Amino acid sequence: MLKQVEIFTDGSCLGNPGPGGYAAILRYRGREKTFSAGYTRTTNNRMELMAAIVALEALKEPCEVILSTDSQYLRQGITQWIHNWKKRGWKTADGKPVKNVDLWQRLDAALGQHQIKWEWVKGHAGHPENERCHELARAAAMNPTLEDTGYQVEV
Repeated sequence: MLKQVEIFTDGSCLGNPGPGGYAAILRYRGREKTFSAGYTRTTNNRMELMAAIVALEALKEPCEVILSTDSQYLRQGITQWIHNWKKRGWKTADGKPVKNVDLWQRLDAALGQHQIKWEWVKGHAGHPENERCHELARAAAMNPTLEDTGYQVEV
């Protein structure tokens, strides 16, 4: 087996908000798990978070992970914001809860155990697994079955 855990993720959503979906591929314990699900009313940004959350939550002990995705919102948060958000108690500078706090906190909890190497691939230069996630997420968006309970509307 692979000696690092590999995760690939994608989120898709045409509307803002609209029907959306996520997909993730996880190589863990010598197996390849694939997760995908669609939501009636959500955003692309929230689907990018969900995909990473669901894959990372499947890990049951601390792991060494390489997570690969073209997800720009996820990338922006991890590389530019999450440190500062935690410092500020998950508030904006104007004292309100940060946008998508529900999912950022859930993701933060899911990342806590793991040593993650992030691979920020470009949308047109993904690996086959990135392409597969994208196709899965788009199909999930076209067939939504779940409610994005935590979505709220400002923009």
